[PDB]
Amino acid sequence: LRACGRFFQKHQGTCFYFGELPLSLAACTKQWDVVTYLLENPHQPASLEATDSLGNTVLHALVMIADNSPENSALVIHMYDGLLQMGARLCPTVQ
Amino acid sequence: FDRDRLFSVVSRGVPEELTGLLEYLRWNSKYLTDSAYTEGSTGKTCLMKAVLNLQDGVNACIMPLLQIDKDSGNPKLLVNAQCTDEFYQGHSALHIAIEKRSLQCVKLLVENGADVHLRACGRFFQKHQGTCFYFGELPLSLAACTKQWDVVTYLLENPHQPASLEATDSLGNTVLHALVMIADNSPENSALVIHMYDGLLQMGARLCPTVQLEEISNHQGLTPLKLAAKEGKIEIFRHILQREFSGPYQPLSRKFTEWCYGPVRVSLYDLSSVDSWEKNSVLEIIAFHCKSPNRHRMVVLEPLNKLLQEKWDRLVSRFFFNFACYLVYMFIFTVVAYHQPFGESMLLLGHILILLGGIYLLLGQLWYFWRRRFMDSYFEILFLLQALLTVLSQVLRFMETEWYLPLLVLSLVLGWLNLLYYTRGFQHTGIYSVMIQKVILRDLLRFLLVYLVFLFGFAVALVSLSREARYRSILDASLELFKFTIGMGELAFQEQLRFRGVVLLLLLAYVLLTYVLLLNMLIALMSETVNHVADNSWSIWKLQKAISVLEMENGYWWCRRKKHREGRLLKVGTRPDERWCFRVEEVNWAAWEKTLPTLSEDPSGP
Amino acid sequence: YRSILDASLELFKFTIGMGELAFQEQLRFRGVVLLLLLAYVLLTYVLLLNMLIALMSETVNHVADNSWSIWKLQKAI
Amino acid sequence: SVLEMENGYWWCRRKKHREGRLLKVGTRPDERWCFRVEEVNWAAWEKTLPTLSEDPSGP
Ligand SMILES: COc1cc(/C=C/C(=O)N2CCC=CC2=O)cc(OC)c1OC
Repeated sequence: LRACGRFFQKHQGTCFYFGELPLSLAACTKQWDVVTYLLENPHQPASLEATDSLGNTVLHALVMIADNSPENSALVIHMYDGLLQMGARLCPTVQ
Repeated sequence: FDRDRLFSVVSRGVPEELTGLLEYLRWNSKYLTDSAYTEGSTGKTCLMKAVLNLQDGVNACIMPLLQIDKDSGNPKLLVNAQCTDEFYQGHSALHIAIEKRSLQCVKLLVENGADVHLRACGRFFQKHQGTCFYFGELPLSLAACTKQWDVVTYLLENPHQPASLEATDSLGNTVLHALVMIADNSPENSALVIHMYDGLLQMGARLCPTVQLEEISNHQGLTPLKLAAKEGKIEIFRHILQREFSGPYQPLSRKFTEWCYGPVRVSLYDLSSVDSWEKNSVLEIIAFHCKSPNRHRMVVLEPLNKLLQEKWDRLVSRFFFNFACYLVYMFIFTVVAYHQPFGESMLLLGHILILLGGIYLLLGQLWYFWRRRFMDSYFEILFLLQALLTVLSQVLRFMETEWYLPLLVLSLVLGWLNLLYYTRGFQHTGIYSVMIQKVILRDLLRFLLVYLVFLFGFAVALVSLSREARYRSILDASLELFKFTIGMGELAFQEQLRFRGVVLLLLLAYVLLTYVLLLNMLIALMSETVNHVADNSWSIWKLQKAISVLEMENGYWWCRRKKHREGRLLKVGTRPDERWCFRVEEVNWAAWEKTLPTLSEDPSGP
Repeated sequence: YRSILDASLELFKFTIGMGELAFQEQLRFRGVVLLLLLAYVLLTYVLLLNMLIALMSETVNHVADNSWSIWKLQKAI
Repeated sequence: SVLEMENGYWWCRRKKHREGRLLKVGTRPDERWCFRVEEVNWAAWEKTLPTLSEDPSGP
């Protein structure tokens, strides 16, 4: 479900861009339990190669939120490596 | 019995040694609070002498002394007796019981009807320089300014005496004012003052829940926040400005949260007694009333930096319009000063224009100094003096004086200096200007005094040696000397002078002394450059831009613009509590734990 | 000093070190012109001092790894 | 500079005025000349000390 509102688009002031998707919102808020559940649940697949209106996947949207802060960088690196390892086993064919 | 033996036995603490004291007081019918039992110098009684000499918190002879006073029929109670010397006036035994940090004797003393609202108004207790300790002239204020919190919680909540939180002393200071007054910017003093401030605020939330203790004004007329800003105490002022409380103390907080959404968070700071819409604001008190040297750090804090930046972004068009008006005035001034005796008509119109502009600037600076009756009035006195010189020059022109042309071009030159005032609009030149003034002003003025003294000394020596042939006046000799500084000085071996080697040695010694003088000023400015912190200069630039913002809001002397209020009326809770809250957005990537109440469920833009 | 060109040239010659200031007797306003030249010499001296310690303050607050990185960026372009 | 100004000039030699005051510091009584220094300390609420005088007084 695409959250395409003005609060969610990337611009200056009163915005929070995360990738307009529930998996991207779960990755850009450091959950990894909602992430591992949305990725692996019998009801809904919540694939890793979904894009939003800017064409950004969840890896793009983790790059987009990345500040060069000490804690933001650790968050982004953790979620980047975790989703890479999980895409190695959910959709092992695609890069 | 006598007072000397009583002081001895009450210092020892033995209660058995005062056995016939009640009998002597009955047979003599003399009360214990007379001049025959108080010391002649300071007027302290035997009870004060007892409570001075405490043995691990308790004195054995302090209860019978109160007992045999009740048996003595004293109209004025012994415990309420205070000192009479002007140095120590108003000091009672309750103040000594609090100062010695003993809750046991405090309880034992308030059970016998110790009046807890006893003003210690002596010279030792008033605020001045040297041998003083100001705490607020009250026992609750003394218990708060000495970090007890047990005497405080007992005096506030005991059945005998209420010891209310809204009591004032002779300066009108409550206990919150008196905690602001004692606040140093030390690391431990600030923690002490912040702890007692928050503790007494929370306790006044439940003892007198109706009144707001932050709104009480002293005899000078300041709330404790304005007294924190006026006295230049940075850390307690910062802690009051951004105060967050979680629980039932939420209506006592000043910093609320409106909504959170992941890392994005909007906070709300109430602009009560801060925003410049009211008369005695905190911004105006930091700018035009505070004289402490850290007043430039007070405009840097979190709810104030964003507020002054928003005001500046709204007023920058008016700032540059004032700059453009002054620049156009200086262009017509320099054109009028160039063309000096369609042509004569335009020249008379230009004279009329610069006279009207001088009158305009003169009235503006006069209104400025009428309202505000260095570095704050540094350019204001310059603008005033330049407008004064311009109107005096046009008056002397109308008087057909020959000396009108020196006063005109001086008013021209000074005008082109006053344009430097408009460097504070841009960050780099403004910060650099502030840094330049602080680094170079004192050093350059002292160097100039040295150079002038040495110049005229060597000029008199050069005239005296060059008078007798084998530099005529001090003016021409000092000019020939000063030409060594600009790099056009001429030194040569003269043969028509009798004293010619010593004049050559005098010129060489002056060249060497001027070189060491320039070296002295160079490495003095270099040493000031190395020992320089750029955050200090950035803060002083923010203070300059804040004073510019505060003066642009008033409007001109002809039209006074109505001050548009900042923030929006928001329901922060149920006291409903409707405050004007300035909104500050922030992003925090380390705050995933969310233990907070938020005023609004759904995020919204400004 | 007749035109603004020649007067500004005589003024600017104080910067290069060949400026000539002298007490003139053929000028009515001669003391105030001497005071104007002296005030200009002082103002130019404070201006050069201002630029000197501004560059000195920028030199002290300077990190050479930043300059090395920008040089690597220039060489990379 | 302070030490040389106290001697006075070569023509008149001023008598050196003593600093401090004769105070009883204890029983050795022990009477010394003690220069008085005031201070404020906001971290010393623990009071394990003997004091020479009970009541505060200005200089
Ligand atoms: C009073 O302190 C001084 C400041 C300055 C700064 C000049 C400047 O940066 N300007 C002016 C022209 C407009 C922008 C701009 O960039 C220069 C001074 O030297 C005469 C000052 O006096 C010490």
